[PDB]
Amino acid sequence: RMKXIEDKLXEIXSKXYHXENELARIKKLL
Amino acid sequence: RMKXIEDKLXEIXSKXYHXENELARIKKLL
Amino acid sequence: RMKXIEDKLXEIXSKXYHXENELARIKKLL
Amino acid sequence: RMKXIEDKLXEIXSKXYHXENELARIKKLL
Amino acid sequence: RMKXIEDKLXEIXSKXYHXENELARIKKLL
Amino acid sequence: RMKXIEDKLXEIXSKXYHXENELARIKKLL
Amino acid sequence: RMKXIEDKLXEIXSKXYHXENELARIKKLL
Amino acid sequence: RMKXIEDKLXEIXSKXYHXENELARIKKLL
Repeated sequence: RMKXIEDKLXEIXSKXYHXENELARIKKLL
Repeated sequence: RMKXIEDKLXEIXSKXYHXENELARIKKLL
Repeated sequence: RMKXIEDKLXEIXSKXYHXENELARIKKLL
Repeated sequence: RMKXIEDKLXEIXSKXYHXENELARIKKLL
Repeated sequence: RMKXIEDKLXEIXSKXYHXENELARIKKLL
Repeated sequence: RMKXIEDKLXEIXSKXYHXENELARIKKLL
Repeated sequence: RMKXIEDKLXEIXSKXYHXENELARIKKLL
Repeated sequence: RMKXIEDKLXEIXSKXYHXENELARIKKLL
């Protein structure tokens, strides 16, 4: 319950890595 | 409570799909 | 506790609106 | 448990700052 | 950025008028 | 944006034909 | 990217001076 | 996108050589 939430919020804090690095793909095209 | 949180964190893990695919719209313009 | 989490996950599901509309700012420059 | 979730949802509401300001990097290149 | 590029490409499409008319100067010396 | 830039760069690569052929006007007056 | 494009569009707006002055070469041979 | 724009701006900076040398054709007819 709480732990398998905290280990989703694991996944989001990966998505907010791939936000950053796949923005930084775009910024470094521009 | 916990379940209807986990099935929001469903929605975010959709938003972090549409992050990716609607970045990949931009990258593939550039 | 749970409710004042669910009404943050309110805020994120606003941030994932302003993700979309402030991407769609960029796409519609390009 | 709940508090150390709420202080992750701290981190996301930082990532959704750096979403905004590192989009606004791109928009202000364009 | 993009708008103040496309409005240089304004200036070039003036240079490619003044190309033309200041050749049409020479052609009408000849 | 990008497409309606690249399709100006269409127009310039016409101006750089009409550069050429309306010089080849002068060269064949001479 | 965009800056090192706009500073090519620098070079072209030099070529469209040296267009002009090296025509004004010919016009003043004629 | 950006790369296949900058490598048109390649082609124009060839047209602005062949501007030059095929004027330097005329100047050396005169």
